[PDB]
Amino acid sequence: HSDCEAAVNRMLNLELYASYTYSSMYAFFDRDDVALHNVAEFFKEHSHEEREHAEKFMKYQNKDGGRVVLQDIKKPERDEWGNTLEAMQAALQLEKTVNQALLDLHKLATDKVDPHLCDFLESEYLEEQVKDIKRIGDFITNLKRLGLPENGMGEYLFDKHSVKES
Amino acid sequence: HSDCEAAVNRMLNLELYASYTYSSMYAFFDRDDVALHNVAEFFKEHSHEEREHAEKFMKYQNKDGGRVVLQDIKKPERDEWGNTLEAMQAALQLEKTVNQALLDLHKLATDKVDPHLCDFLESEYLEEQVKDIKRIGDFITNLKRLGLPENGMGEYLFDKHSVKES
Amino acid sequence: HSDCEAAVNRMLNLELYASYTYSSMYAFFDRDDVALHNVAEFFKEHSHEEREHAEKFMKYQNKDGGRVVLQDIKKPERDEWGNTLEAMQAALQLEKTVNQALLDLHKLATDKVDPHLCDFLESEYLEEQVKDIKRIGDFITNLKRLGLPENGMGEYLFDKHSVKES
Amino acid sequence: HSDCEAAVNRMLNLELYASYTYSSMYAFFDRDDVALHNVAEFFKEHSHEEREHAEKFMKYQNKDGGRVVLQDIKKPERDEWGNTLEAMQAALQLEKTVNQALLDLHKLATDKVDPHLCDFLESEYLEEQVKDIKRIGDFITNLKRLGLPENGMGEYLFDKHSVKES
Amino acid sequence: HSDCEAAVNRMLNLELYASYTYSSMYAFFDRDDVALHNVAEFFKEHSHEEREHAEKFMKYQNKDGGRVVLQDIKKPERDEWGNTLEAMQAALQLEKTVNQALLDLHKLATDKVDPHLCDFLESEYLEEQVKDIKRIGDFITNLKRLGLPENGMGEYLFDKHSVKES
Amino acid sequence: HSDCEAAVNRMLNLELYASYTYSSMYAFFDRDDVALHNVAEFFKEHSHEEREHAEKFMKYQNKDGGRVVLQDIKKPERDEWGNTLEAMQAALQLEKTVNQALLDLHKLATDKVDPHLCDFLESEYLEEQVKDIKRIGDFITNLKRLGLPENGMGEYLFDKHSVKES
Ligand SMILES: [Cl-]
Ligand SMILES: [Cl-]
Ligand SMILES: [Cl-]
Ligand SMILES: [Cl-]
Ligand SMILES: [Cl-]
Ligand SMILES: [Cl-]
Ligand SMILES: [Cl-]
Ligand SMILES: [Cl-]
Ligand SMILES: [Cl-]
Ligand SMILES: [Cl-]
Ligand SMILES: [Cl-]
Ligand SMILES: [Cl-]
Ligand SMILES: [Cl-]
Ligand SMILES: [Cl-]
Ligand SMILES: [Cl-]
Ligand SMILES: [Cl-]
Ligand SMILES: [Cl-]
Ligand SMILES: [Cl-]
Ligand SMILES: [Cl-]
Ligand SMILES: [Cl-]
Ligand SMILES: [Cl-]
Ligand SMILES: [Cl-]
Ligand SMILES: [Cl-]
Ligand SMILES: [Cl-]
Ligand SMILES: [Cl-]
Ligand SMILES: [Cl-]
Ligand SMILES: [Cl-]
Ligand SMILES: [Cl-]
Ligand SMILES: [Cl-]
Ligand SMILES: [Cl-]
Ligand SMILES: [Cl-]
Ligand SMILES: [Cl-]
Ligand SMILES: [Cl-]
Ligand SMILES: [Cl-]
Ligand SMILES: [Cl-]
Ligand SMILES: [Cl-]
Ligand SMILES: [Cl-]
Ligand SMILES: [Cl-]
Ligand SMILES: [Cl-]
Ligand SMILES: [Cl-]
Ligand SMILES: [Cl-]
Ligand SMILES: [Cl-]
Ligand SMILES: [Cl-]
Ligand SMILES: [Cl-]
Ligand SMILES: [Mg+2]
Ligand SMILES: [Mg+2]
Ligand SMILES: [Mg+2]
Ligand SMILES: [Mg+2]
Ligand SMILES: [Mg+2]
Ligand SMILES: [Mg+2]
Ligand SMILES: [Mg+2]
Ligand SMILES: [Mg+2]
Ligand SMILES: [Mg+2]
Ligand SMILES: [Mg+2]
Ligand SMILES: [Mg+2]
Ligand SMILES: [Mg+2]
Ligand SMILES: [Mg+2]
Ligand SMILES: [Mg+2]
Ligand SMILES: [Mg+2]
Ligand SMILES: [Mg+2]
Ligand SMILES: [Mg+2]
Ligand SMILES: [Mg+2]
Ligand SMILES: [Mg+2]
Ligand SMILES: [Mg+2]
Ligand SMILES: [Mg+2]
Ligand SMILES: [Mg+2]
Ligand SMILES: [Mg+2]
Ligand SMILES: [Mg+2]
Ligand SMILES: [Mg+2]
Ligand SMILES: [Mg+2]
Ligand SMILES: [Mg+2]
Ligand SMILES: [Mg+2]
Ligand SMILES: [Mg+2]
Ligand SMILES: [Mg+2]
Ligand SMILES: [Mg+2]
Ligand SMILES: [Mg+2]
Ligand SMILES: [Mg+2]
Ligand SMILES: [Mg+2]
Ligand SMILES: [Mg+2]
Ligand SMILES: [Mg+2]
Ligand SMILES: [Mg+2]
Ligand SMILES: [Mg+2]
Ligand SMILES: [Mg+2]
Ligand SMILES: [Mg+2]
Repeated sequence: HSDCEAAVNRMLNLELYASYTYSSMYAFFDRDDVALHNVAEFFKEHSHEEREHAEKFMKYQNKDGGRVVLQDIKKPERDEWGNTLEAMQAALQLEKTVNQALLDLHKLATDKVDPHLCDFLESEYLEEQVKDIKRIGDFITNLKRLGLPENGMGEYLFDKHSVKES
Repeated sequence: HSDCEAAVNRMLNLELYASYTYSSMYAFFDRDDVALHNVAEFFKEHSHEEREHAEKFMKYQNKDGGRVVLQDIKKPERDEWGNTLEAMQAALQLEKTVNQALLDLHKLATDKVDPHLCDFLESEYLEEQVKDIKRIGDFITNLKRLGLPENGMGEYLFDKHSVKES
Repeated sequence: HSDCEAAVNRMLNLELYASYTYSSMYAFFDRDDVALHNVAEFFKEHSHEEREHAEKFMKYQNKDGGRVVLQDIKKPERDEWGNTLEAMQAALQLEKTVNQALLDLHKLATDKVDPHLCDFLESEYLEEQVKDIKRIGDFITNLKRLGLPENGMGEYLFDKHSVKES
Repeated sequence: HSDCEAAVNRMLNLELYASYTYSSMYAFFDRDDVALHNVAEFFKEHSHEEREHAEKFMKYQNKDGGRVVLQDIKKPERDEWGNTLEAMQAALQLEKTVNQALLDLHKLATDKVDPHLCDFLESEYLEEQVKDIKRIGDFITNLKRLGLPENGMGEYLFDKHSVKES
Repeated sequence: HSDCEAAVNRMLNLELYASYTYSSMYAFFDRDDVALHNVAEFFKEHSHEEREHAEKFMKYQNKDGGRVVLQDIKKPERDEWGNTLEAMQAALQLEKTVNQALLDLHKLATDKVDPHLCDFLESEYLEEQVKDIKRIGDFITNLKRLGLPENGMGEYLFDKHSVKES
Repeated sequence: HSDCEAAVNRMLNLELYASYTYSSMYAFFDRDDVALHNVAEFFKEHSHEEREHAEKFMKYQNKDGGRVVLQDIKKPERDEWGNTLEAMQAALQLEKTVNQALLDLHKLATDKVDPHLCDFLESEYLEEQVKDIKRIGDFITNLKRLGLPENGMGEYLFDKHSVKES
């Protein structure tokens, strides 16, 4: 019946949503008419990370004596992702949406005088999110430099050099 | 536009649904007023397996030249799972529901003369499912023998002996 | 002459009090007419942890340029602890009492604009306390399930399975 | 209801008292305006030893079929310890006070024809105490030789050479 | 154009200033008419630490999407440092000046509702600074005890025993 | 009061200036809208080298019986560096400026009949500088060949192939 308790359930749902969107990006880049497998695997890894982030909120809820209450995991906003630049731009926005949600949870915890929840967020979530935003930003800058979307050689090269070989 | 292609997308959605239900069972058994941690971890492992099973269907779809099309992952049917017997009975039914879906996909593949899809299902899915159904059945029999739901000592003992220590 | 300085001295005293209560629980479970040695050793380990927590506050005080000022360590509230359920219920309440004291120190540090002290508490104390509260809660639930206090077989079994073998 | 049983409880209380005094000496020497860290760590180790000596009496009481009965642990006689010479002189007196208590327990055990308790004391306590008294005596002689309290160079040197480096 | 962004640039400049002052202290103690090489190396290590602390703020600025803007690194306040006591007293004041700047940045971040920056400071800066202040304080106390500035034997001994051998 | 002594102090200041400029180039290439991390790390390494070169002059001054006298470290000439070609061209000019200063010091040492200083410069500085000038020259030629500044694919490729992976 707690506002933080409900907020955490919402946050867990959002992490699950983010994981599913990344999974969609993985599937797209794996397609035979897309076929950027390093880019695919980058998004697969991000999907697994976000699911791990959801499971951490489940654990926190239970340690906190709250109840985990699950809702539908909504499908991603798109069925196809265009190319590496468009997908990275959507990822950036997704990470920012998750970041603002985290920051909103932190403001709630602050108002509710819940320093344990403030620390949890600061220690387990906020800096990972700053890192992911920076790295995706950096990728977008490079994709622009490489001439996306028009420059297919540049897109091919990004897949080889910018993302780890899978 | 393929019937097998759509069927595979449906199957992938069902695997994701099954994974989410298991995740719910994990969260429940982790609760401070439930507190059967081996049972919790058993269901967590099943959730991870079902997600892996979804990802295999994504890979198959793409290798097949189909398109992965995602839908909402519906929340589990219950928010709380009663006890170890009730949760295992629900797991049994979930596994049977997934099994019948797999078998229905197999009948479709058979009609569509798709031996590759028939083999995929037979080699990667059907026997795992027979194993999971047997093991859950066996657990139910033991939980009954142990006096569930009334016998809380028996439920405690099941957690110690029947499921691997986490 | 600082309010945080005095508060820290009080907190150190409380940690020492908590350690002593745990030591009493250890001694009780070691008795020849109690004789639950795993349960005894669980409480002995908690006593050593709380003493370590007191010593950390001494170190903090000194690094902070404050003065460690000691008071009497009051004897535990009880001379005998009933059984494993009663002892765990008292431990739960003790952990909650220490937790509220920590949280009160944190509110003081927050008012006094002492982020270093806020971090200390958040990084070294608050999450350990959430863990201990969860684990004791979980034990109480299990002890209830096992039929305590009446079910001596259940109490025997708890000692074997729930607490680490000493 | 035993005289030896009560005597042991008193002895355990005294060991706990001695440990707490040593802990106070540790805290003092750690202070930023005292800052003799080897001397601090020497007294910290003595505090841990005395606590171990208390726990041995708890074990003995329980093996003996007696009951451990705890009382308040009184705060040390001083809040500040002067310097290394004054602290060592107080330690010497504390060790002698504990030694006389042990010897008094031994006389009681002798009167009560309790050779097991006599052996316990002789084998686990009396010789450790002779060693500690000798070593502190030896330190006092050296601190005098070094010109304490006036000779701060001598006090600095004692910390470097006489007590183990921490 | 951010107040935190400018504040971080100022903080980075101050860290660079602190590093340069330490470098000056290193050079002084290396002189043939000063010749306290352990003391020299202590200040050299502190200079390298402060430069590392500046580079961390550059990294933070960039991850934060701000711009690193550099200003002149002002020369140290003194060209010569007297002796080990005077140098340590100046170091103490320098560390306190850096600490107050950090704490002021933290107050700004708090007002601007920037918990990520609050955590950064608390996790990477504030406790290191408490440690450095304590250790220098402790050194000053010892240098006083050793008879500085008049007691050149004491100063020689400090170099041998208090600071690590280089 | 020596001309070589003052000259060395000037030289040390210039090395510190050069290190700071390189640090600025590092920060620029790390930016989210620049994002050439290998190029960033190349300039970071050059900054650390130049600081090491300053510290060597401090050591030389002191061994020589001179006094290290520090001045302000002036901020770099630019706040932003354009792109990899512009930054390399500025680095080339910076290295040449340091080289001419070294050569001027050498002429002074030669006039002052200071073969030890001549050797120092020849053995520790002049050949490193010839190497750095060659390597930066070579980079400029390649950046031109790659089509800088207009060819962003070429700039991306330079970062991958020409500078070591960080
Ligand atoms: Cl709400
Ligand atoms: Cl709330
Ligand atoms: Cl939701
Ligand atoms: Cl995680
Ligand atoms: Cl779409
Ligand atoms: Cl954001
Ligand atoms: Cl890149
Ligand atoms: Cl269909
Ligand atoms: Cl078909
Ligand atoms: Cl579906
Ligand atoms: Cl699988
Ligand atoms: Cl329900
Ligand atoms: Cl079935
Ligand atoms: Cl079984
Ligand atoms: Cl107060
Ligand atoms: Cl205060
Ligand atoms: Cl108190
Ligand atoms: Cl601890
Ligand atoms: Cl009682
Ligand atoms: Cl609480
Ligand atoms: Cl349990
Ligand atoms: Cl008596
Ligand atoms: Cl007796
Ligand atoms: Cl007593
Ligand atoms: Cl012992
Ligand atoms: Cl006193
Ligand atoms: Cl004696
Ligand atoms: Cl001695
Ligand atoms: Cl400002
Ligand atoms: Cl701001
Ligand atoms: Cl500035
Ligand atoms: Cl650092
Ligand atoms: Cl001066
Ligand atoms: Cl300060
Ligand atoms: Cl010596
Ligand atoms: Cl020595
Ligand atoms: Cl010292
Ligand atoms: Cl000149
Ligand atoms: Cl000259
Ligand atoms: Cl100059
Ligand atoms: Cl060098
Ligand atoms: Cl500029
Ligand atoms: Cl040149
Ligand atoms: Cl090249
Ligand atoms: Mg909470
Ligand atoms: Mg919808
Ligand atoms: Mg939100
Ligand atoms: Mg606040
Ligand atoms: Mg962190
Ligand atoms: Mg991440
Ligand atoms: Mg993220
Ligand atoms: Mg096919
Ligand atoms: Mg619904
Ligand atoms: Mg079906
Ligand atoms: Mg067949
Ligand atoms: Mg098979
Ligand atoms: Mg299976
Ligand atoms: Mg299954
Ligand atoms: Mg403080
Ligand atoms: Mg009382
Ligand atoms: Mg309180
Ligand atoms: Mg933590
Ligand atoms: Mg704990
Ligand atoms: Mg605790
Ligand atoms: Mg006896
Ligand atoms: Mg009193
Ligand atoms: Mg006595
Ligand atoms: Mg003996
Ligand atoms: Mg001893
Ligand atoms: Mg002793
Ligand atoms: Mg930020
Ligand atoms: Mg000036
Ligand atoms: Mg300031
Ligand atoms: Mg905070
Ligand atoms: Mg920390
Ligand atoms: Mg430090
Ligand atoms: Mg510092
Ligand atoms: Mg010379
Ligand atoms: Mg200027
Ligand atoms: Mg010149
Ligand atoms: Mg010549
Ligand atoms: Mg050479
Ligand atoms: Mg070089
Ligand atoms: Mg160079």
